[PDB]
Amino acid sequence: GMQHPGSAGGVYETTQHFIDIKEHLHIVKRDIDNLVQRNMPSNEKPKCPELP
Amino acid sequence: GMQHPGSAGGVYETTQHFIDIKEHLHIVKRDIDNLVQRNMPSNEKPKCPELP
Repeated sequence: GMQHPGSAGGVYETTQHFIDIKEHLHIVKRDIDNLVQRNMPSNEKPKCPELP
Repeated sequence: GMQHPGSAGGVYETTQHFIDIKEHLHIVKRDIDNLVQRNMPSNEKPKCPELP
């Protein structure tokens, strides 16, 4: 009964889901890093023009 | 063909895979915190220099 053929895939589909989530979390990680790098609080405080 | 299916290590595979998502999620979660704590309002204010 467990040896007869049937619908297959409960570990193989499972592992493919693990890779897809890891890829999606990597894309989210990269997009957060790009947004953070575009919001740099460097040593460039707002240069108000000096009065003549 | 039951006690020796050649897929016992899959039991060691999938659960390990779970930890991967957790780690990745944790990384992503940390990044989200590194965004959120950088977008929270603060008592520090962009004080423009006072006019003489």
